[PDB]
Amino acid sequence: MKLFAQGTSLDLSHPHVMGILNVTNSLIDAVKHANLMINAGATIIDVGGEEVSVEEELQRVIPVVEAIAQRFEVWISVDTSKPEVIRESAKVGAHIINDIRSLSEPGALEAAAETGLPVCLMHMQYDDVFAEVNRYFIEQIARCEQAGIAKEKLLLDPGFGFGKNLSHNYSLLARLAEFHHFNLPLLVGMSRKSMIGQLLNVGPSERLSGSLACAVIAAMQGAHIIRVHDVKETVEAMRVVEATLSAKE
Amino acid sequence: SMKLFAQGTSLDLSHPHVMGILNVTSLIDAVKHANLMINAGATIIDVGGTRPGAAEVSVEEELQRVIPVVEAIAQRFEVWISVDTSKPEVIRESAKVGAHIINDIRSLSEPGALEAAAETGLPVCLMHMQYDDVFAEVNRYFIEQIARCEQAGIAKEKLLLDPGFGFGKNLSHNYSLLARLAEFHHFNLPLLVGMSRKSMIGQLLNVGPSERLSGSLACAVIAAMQGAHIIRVHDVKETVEAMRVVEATLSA
Ligand SMILES: C[C@H](C(=O)O)c1n[nH]c2nc(N)[nH]c(=O)c2c1=O
Ligand SMILES: C[C@H](C(=O)O)c1n[nH]c2nc(N)[nH]c(=O)c2c1=O
Repeated sequence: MKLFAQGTSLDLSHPHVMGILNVTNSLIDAVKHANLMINAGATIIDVGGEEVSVEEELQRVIPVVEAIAQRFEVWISVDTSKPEVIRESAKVGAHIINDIRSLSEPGALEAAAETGLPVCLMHMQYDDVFAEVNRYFIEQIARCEQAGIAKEKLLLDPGFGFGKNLSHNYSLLARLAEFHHFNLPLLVGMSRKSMIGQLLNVGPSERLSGSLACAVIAAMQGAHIIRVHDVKETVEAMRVVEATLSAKE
Repeated sequence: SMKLFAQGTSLDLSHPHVMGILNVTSLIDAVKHANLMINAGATIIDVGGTRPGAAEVSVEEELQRVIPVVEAIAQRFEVWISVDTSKPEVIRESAKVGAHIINDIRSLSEPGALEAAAETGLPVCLMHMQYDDVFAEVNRYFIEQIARCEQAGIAKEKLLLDPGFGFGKNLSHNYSLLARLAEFHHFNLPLLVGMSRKSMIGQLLNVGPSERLSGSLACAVIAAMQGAHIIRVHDVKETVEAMRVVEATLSA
C-alpha cells in the first residue's frame, strides 16, 4: 500500500511521523523549523496557516512549500481547504492535499481532482461515534469517487479533537483498526490535544507523554500517518513499535 | 478482576500499576525517592540492594541495606512494597517488616529461597532468564516454576509471571516476547514486566542510558494495552501519564 505524488512514492508499509509547520523572518523561521523536523526523522511536513482570506493564505503557505520542495526530498502536506491553494500548491511540488474540512469549500473538491494528488479526509461535524465516523467515511469516499479522484488516492482521519468530548475521542482511538476495512491509509493527529490535556492536567507544553502513548496506540493498530509537534520523540517510539509488529507472524 | 492479597491488604490488578525502582545501593535519601515516586503515581515500590557483573553483596550487607528501608516506608506510606532480592534471610526478615511482594529475579532458585518464600504467605514474582521459539521456552519455564512453587507451600493465586526483558536476550528475542505477551494471560496469572531503559531500547536507538525515555514509554504502552498488570520503571511521572491514556482507551 503506497501513495504516489509528484513522481515520487510514499511507502505506507511502516508508520510515518508527520510534523506540524503552522506558518501563522517568517519564511526563514519556517525553513529552519522544517530542517529540524526532517533531521528528527519526519517523513512528511504539514504546512498551513489557518478565517483568513485566500490571498493572505497563498501569501504565507505557497513560498514555504516551494523552498521545501527545492531543498529536501521530504514529502510535503498542505493543510488548507481553499481551491486556489490546492491548485497552486500542487503546481509547486506538494504531495498531499490535507483538508480538515474534507473538500467541502466551493470548488475545493474539483480543484483537488484537478491535481491528481492524494487527499486526506477528516471527520468533523446517537452516541455511536464509530458508526457516525464510519458512515461519514462511507459518504465522503463516494462523494470523491463521483468527482473522479480514485479511492486509492484517499486517506482517512477520524477527527480527533474539534467537537468531540473525552468519551467519543477515546472510543475512536479504541476502534481505530476497525477503519482498516477500507484498505485506505489512516492519518491521525492527537499530539497535545485536549484528550491529553484534560486527562493529565498540564499546560500545553507538557503533554509529551500522553501524546507519545496516543501515537503508539494508533500505530500498534496500523495507523500510517501520525501528526505531531514533538517529532524526535515520536520517531524514536515509532522505531520500537515497528520492531514489535515485525516480531509478529 | 484479579486482585493480589498480602499483609492484610489488597491490590486492584484491573487497571495497570506503575512500579518504581528504589536502588538503595542514604536512608533519608531512600525515603525521599520513595515519596516522589508515590506522588508521581507509583502504586508499588521495588527496594533494591541484581545487575549483571555488579558487586556481589553479602547477606549481612543486604539486610543492612534493604531491611531498614522497607521499615521506613511501611510506617510512613500506605504504598505496596516489593523487595528485589534473591536471599532467604532477606525474604523472611522483610516479610516481618511489612513487605508485600517478593521479587526474586532468580525465581526462588537459591538454597532455601523457595522455603523462605513459603514461610511468608506473600506473592512471589517469577522471572525467566538464562532455537525453536523464545515464547515456547519462556512458557515452558512458567509451566515449570509454577509447579515447583505449588508443590512448595504457595498457591497459584499468589504467583506473578514475568518474561525476561534484558538479561542477555537479543533484540528480536526481546521484541518477540513483547509481541506475544498477552498470550501469557492464558495462565490466568498477573503479568509484571520491566523494560525501562533496557538494551532493547539501547540497541535499537544507538543512544545512551539517559535518553531512552520515549522508547521506554512505548514499551510500557504496548505492554499495558496487552494487559500487563504491573510495569517497573525509573521514570514514573512519565509512565503514569502514559498509563492514564492507556486506561482511557481500554475503558471507553
Ligand atoms: C488546528 C489543529 C492543530 O494543529 O492542533 C489541526 N490542524 N490540521 C489537522 N489535520 C489533520 N489531518 N488532522 C488533525 O487532527 C488536524 C488538527 O488537529
Ligand atoms: C536493570 C536490571 C538489569 O537488567 O540488569 C534489572 N534489575 N531488577 C529487575 N527486576 C524485575 N522484576 N524485572 C527486571 O527486568 C529487572 C531488571 O531489569
